[PDB]
Amino acid sequence: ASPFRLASAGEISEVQGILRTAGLLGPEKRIAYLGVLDPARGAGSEAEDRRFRVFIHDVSGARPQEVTVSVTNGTVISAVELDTAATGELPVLEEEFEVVEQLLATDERWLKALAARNLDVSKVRVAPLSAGVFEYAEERGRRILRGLAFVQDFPEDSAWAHPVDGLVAYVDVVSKEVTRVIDTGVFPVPAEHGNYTDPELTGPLRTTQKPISITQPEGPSFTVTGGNHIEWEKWSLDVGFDVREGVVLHNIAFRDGDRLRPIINRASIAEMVVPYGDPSPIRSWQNYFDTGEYLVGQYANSLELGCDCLGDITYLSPVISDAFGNPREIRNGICMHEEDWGILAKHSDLWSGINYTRRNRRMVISFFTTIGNYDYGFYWYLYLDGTIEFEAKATGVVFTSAFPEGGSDNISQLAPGLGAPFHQHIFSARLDMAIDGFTNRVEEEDVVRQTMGPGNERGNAFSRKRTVLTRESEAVREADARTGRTWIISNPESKNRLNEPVGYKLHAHNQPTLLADPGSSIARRAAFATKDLWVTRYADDERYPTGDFVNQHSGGAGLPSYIAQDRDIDGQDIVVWHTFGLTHFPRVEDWPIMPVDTVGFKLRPEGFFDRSPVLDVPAN
Amino acid sequence: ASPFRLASAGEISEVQGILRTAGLLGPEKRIAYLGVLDPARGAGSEAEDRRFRVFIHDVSGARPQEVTVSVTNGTVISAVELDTAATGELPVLEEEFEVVEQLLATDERWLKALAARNLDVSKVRVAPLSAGVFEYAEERGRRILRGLAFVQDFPEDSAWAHPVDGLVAYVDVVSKEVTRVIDTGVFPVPAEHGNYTDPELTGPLRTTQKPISITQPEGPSFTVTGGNHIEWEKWSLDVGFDVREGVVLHNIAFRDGDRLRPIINRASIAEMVVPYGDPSPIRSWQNYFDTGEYLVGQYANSLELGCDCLGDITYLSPVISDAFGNPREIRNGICMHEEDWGILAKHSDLWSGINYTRRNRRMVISFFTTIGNYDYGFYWYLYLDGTIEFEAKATGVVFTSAFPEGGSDNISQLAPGLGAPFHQHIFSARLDMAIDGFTNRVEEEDVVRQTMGPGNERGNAFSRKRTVLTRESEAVREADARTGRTWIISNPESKNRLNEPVGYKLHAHNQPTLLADPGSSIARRAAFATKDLWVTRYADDERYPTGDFVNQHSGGAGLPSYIAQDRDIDGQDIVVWHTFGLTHFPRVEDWPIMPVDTVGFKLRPEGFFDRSPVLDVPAN
Ligand SMILES: [Cu+2]
Ligand SMILES: [Cu+2]
Ligand SMILES: [Cu+2]
Ligand SMILES: [Cu+2]
Ligand code: NA
Ligand code: NA
Repeated sequence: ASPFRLASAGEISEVQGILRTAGLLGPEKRIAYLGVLDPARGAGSEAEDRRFRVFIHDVSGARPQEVTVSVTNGTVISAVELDTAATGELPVLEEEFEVVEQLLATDERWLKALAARNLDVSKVRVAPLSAGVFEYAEERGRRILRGLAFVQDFPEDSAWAHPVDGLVAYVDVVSKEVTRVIDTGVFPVPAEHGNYTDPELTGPLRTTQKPISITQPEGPSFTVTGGNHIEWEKWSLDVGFDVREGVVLHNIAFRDGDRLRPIINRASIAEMVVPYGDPSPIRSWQNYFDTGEYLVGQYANSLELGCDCLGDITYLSPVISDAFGNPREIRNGICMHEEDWGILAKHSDLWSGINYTRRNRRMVISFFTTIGNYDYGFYWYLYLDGTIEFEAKATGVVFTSAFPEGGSDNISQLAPGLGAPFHQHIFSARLDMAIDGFTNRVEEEDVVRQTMGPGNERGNAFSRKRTVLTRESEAVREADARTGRTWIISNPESKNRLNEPVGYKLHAHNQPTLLADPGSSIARRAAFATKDLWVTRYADDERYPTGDFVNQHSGGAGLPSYIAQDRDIDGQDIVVWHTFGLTHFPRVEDWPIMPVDTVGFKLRPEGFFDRSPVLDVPAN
Repeated sequence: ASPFRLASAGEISEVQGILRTAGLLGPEKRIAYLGVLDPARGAGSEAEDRRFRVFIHDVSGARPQEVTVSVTNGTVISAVELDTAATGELPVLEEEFEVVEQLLATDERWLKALAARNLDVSKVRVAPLSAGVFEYAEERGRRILRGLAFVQDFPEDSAWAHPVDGLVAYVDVVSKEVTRVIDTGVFPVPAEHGNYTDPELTGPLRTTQKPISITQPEGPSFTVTGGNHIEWEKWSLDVGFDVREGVVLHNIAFRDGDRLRPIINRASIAEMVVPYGDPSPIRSWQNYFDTGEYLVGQYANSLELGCDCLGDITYLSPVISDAFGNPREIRNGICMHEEDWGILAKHSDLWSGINYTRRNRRMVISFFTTIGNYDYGFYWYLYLDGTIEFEAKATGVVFTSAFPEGGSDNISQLAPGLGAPFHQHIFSARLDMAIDGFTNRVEEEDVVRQTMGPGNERGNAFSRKRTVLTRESEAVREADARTGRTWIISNPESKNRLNEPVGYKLHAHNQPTLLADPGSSIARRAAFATKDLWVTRYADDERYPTGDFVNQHSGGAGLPSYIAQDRDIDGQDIVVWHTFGLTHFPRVEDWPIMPVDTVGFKLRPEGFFDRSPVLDVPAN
């Protein structure tokens, strides 16, 4: 009966039924997005209304619709026709991805280009990629994908080893027309295979790894109730899943004595962008918004036990809609387990004679998704001591190109003739804060050095300063690692026993933000990625840092539009949006399949508790 | 028969015997430091000479000696009298620490101060702390400790809860005289206890934690031979232990095909400093050099199974000298185990139909030490993919003071009346590099942004630049997180299959460096801590960034003196010294015993291998 429960197969089929009955889901209609809406603010003793938001595409070229349905009540709440040239195209449909290669296979310009390179069309795979917004006026209001070619020598060959550089095509996936084929000239197609399961390349597999067995003989220490409500070591939360954002955490709270104390109302990765830094016209348009354009939840992997998730694992199998409104289960799509995390606290005291050691643990909630060549793991961790952490794990096969004769300032060499364009992977975590409730504020805290002199005659003193971010115009912040800059979210009306506002401190990794020129298309479409931290006043329609419709959508929506409202954020219902990312200059070690690399952030309690919250953890 | 084997009990008793026979270890002599010297460069087919370095203190006040002994040959190689006012005092002796409280207990000034505060002398513990170098001319050439008082209410009470502020004393631990007692006025002694094993404070212990069992049914995948030579998953190394540095790694190499490829010749934490940022004269002198002054290896804990180290653990029990030259074992002082480290690499490929997942693992070598109220864990990790990482874990009980009425810019409040002075914990990792051998160089690599314009018309291009550090004068570097700055150690004479020099990239955490005024005593004594990275030309006598004798030693030695030589480091035998640390503004959650906090660094292969080195890792 929780309003935060996962969508059921039945709810999705019911949305389908309601849309059908309403005349909104005839044979030419396709569901491009469907997700449950969160309950509105307040929603106390008010009866539940489970509502779903739906983006409906039309394959005949009619205008799409945004629709809200009450599945509880069997009604359409609202339905509005979208002008996609203005507000953006709907997310890419899985069915549209296949279209590109099929259409290109009988296009005379494409065939001419392949023949110039002596490539069999039957062996040429096309990566169908999001198009963005550049100088092509005819694309405005049209659903376009751009295709890059890769040769697959046999069915089990890794095509990524064989990029076909100097060639790109653009395709209208509704009218099913090839709008453009650009051939800037032949490059050698790299010849070495990248088949990481071929014994020829791996050599004999190691026989040196002895097993590691992780078990829980009495089961896990967390409980799951209502399908997705987790209780573990004082923590309480609900594990949601949305087709766009993937795993979303709701109602993160900590039971301190008798009181369930809220910390974060909603945590998600609300966008992720992968901008490429190769100025070649073959790839200079390439920017994946995996969340906004592709929908990362849609491509979540089914995770195998003893392989993707090790230990005593509890799975959730979230349900999503297919293109026709039928429910589809992602079996074992979400892993939940606890794991040991080394020493929590330790002191061997001479004077008392007491030696004390306690172990730490963390609760892990994760999923993994595959977007073409890339595979991303999203991990949320809750620790015994009140720390909350996110970590992204980036792996997959690197996106390749030719390596130019005489080198490149924007591409690295992986193998003979094989290049990897430089790129970033940049995430936006949207943290709808609720530190002891909704009345919150943000301070930027920097270390403050002090000069030797009166009051500091030994020149040893150092301090810090906190600056309250009072209004949204003042709340777009950059990192400063050199000064130890962090941001504290506190509740000015909730004081700890020492009469200080309770708080949590966000610790960033201080990785580089978006590197593109500030006047580029990508700097405008991914404006959030240009700054490390933004704070907005909560609003129900401000969900993504890039707005609702990212595909082929220019700037005009998202975070820059939200903060222009210049709203009060000093002791109000606020949302923190943290940008963090990896800057990747691919190395030879990343080829032919890349070892995981990571990036993330954490929040640690900062005068939230009246003393350590783990004094009651038992020995051994 | 390895020259890198741990010191045996027999070797230490033999050093004692040789010193005795030579007339260097009579009844007034004490061993303040004893350690094996590493073999000299070359030392190929030359027969081994196990040599030990010894600092010998004299309790009658005669000059100390530095002595080198050949235990293989039964000889004294050299013995020189030290002028400690010039070159520094010897490390603090464990026996000298007790002296402070005992002497103060019958000192009239101390007793007057305690009586003014109504404190029973029998209940007053004195933290005996290193003295440093300040304005007290009479301390020059003398062994001084400074004592700060803490009340212990009963034998099992945590005295740290009850600091006696406004009082400090200075003691000559050789002549056994109290040189000074400073009383700046009474402060309330905080009254709440900090007894983290008292049921009154912990409340009922949790019954919610179910067991986690980590086992290896066939044993571990690493082998130990010659006492301390480790082979694990292509890695090869020797695990040393020194009383000053603690765990030291030697001959870190990776077996790539048929060739054992060196990476790091010697890795250690060569210093650690804990400077305090409270300008009160009671503490403005407080700076622990735990490595240099106290000797962290000496205080290494005995680590209990299932408690300090979980899983299938292999222990080393290193042997050190006591003050008289007798061997003393630290039982179970070093933990060695492998552990699972999540996903190593993963890709689910549409086109090939191949879904591939592999697990990562790391080899862990650790120890834990206790220095008064603080407890530090030192962890080295080796990963399957060639990554090397260090992590320090800081825990213990925070060093306390009174919390001033009306607050403080330099102290935080933990409990009623109880303060915690701001401080840092700053480490120096000395990495004697050997990337494919000893001919190495360092480049600083920054990300390079590019302007939209000709050659970059979409404004998407980004790049990077590398600057070779050619001479020591150019090799004192600061972090720049905003530009993604890293440092690459490469071998200009060893190229991978793509004709690029093999390398390893150091990734720092970019935490703040030493905050003290640059004209302070601590900025001079801990000059290394003011910059993130230094590169020197290898020399056998350049072991510590603070020199051989840190106790009560001014600037004049260490890294600033080493680089003045302005030696060639462009394709030479070089040493990287990385400064990294935590800046601590204690929070209420740190009280009464602090949850672990961490800091570290890692090095990842950068064109070292000809492709991923983990293609031969087996499934599941
Ligand atoms: Cu092939
Ligand atoms: Cu990448
Ligand atoms: Cu007490
Ligand atoms: Cu600290
Ligand atoms: Na909020
Ligand atoms: Na070296």
